Amino acid sequence: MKAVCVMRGEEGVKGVVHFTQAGDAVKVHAEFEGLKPGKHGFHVHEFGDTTQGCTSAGAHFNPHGKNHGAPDAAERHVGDLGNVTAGADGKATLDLTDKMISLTGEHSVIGRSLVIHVDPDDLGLGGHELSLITGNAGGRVACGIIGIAKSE
Amino acid sequence: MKAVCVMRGEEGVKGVVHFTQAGDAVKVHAEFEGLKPGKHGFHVHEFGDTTQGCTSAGAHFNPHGKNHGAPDAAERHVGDLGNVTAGADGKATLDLTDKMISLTGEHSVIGRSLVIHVDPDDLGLGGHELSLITGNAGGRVACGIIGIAKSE
Ligand SMILES: [Cu+2]
Ligand SMILES: [Cu+2]
Ligand SMILES: [Zn+2]
Ligand SMILES: [Zn+2]
Ligand SMILES: [Zn+2]
Ligand SMILES: [Zn+2]
Ligand SMILES: [Zn+2]
Repeated sequence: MKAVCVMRGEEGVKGVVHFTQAGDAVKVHAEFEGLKPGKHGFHVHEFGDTTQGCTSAGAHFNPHGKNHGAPDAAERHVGDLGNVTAGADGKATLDLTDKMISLTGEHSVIGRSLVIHVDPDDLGLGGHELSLITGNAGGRVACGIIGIAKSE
Repeated sequence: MKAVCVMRGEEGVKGVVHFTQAGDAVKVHAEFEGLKPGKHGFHVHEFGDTTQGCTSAGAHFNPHGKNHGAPDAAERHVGDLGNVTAGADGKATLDLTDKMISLTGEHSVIGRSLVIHVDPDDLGLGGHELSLITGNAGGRVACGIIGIAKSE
């Protein structure tokens, strides 16, 4: 099973993100250009709604109502995929394996949204009231809808 | 259960389409501007892939291997939602109930694409080589990925 998400928002920011269901895990391959050098929070938000740009994407996909956290943490949202690190040339690549999200079933992220943020995801540890909620990653630089892709 | 699809394409063409499911019946509500007057084929295509504009949307969503038909025909693709009619000023509106598509299960259209065509869907009767495949509706004026929406 395969998924793709093309991400857009602020001028110059471009992102493509491939997903591949591999048994009980999903492999994620994401690339970006046009980012500010440094770390950017990267999440699956709940809605595939772009009627209000990235704003209508809602909050972090959290079907279990748990606290925000790191991809590798005990407590986290299904949609918590950490930070994307933008290099000096404003470009980033991120590969990961996540057994939280799915391309099928109740954890499916099909038809939901990917959002990349202005600031870093403090991963629930920032000591800010937003930390266990959004990771305090600030505003939404680009977002996109997760659509079914050709499962070759 | 709700779903939304923001459609976009050639200069000027805008479109928003809301889905609401109750039981086996999906209400499809569409508002378009910027179209050429007359009928435009209107289908759910298989992929929510926008890596190559609307081209990567693939062909019509057809999980049961049927020929193309009108929405109310004996035989049709799941994704066959017929024609949208654009007025003399380019505006169009559609409100149709369909019991083939779904926002869930094997017929789920979540994360697939909505496409609108430059020419009319001949409903599989136009007697042309592409009639029973695509309804001979020609190129693609606009599309969007169908995303999960606030169900309220
Ligand atoms: Cu986020
Ligand atoms: Cu079509
Ligand atoms: Zn790549
Ligand atoms: Zn979170
Ligand atoms: Zn669960
Ligand atoms: Zn068809
Ligand atoms: Zn069926």
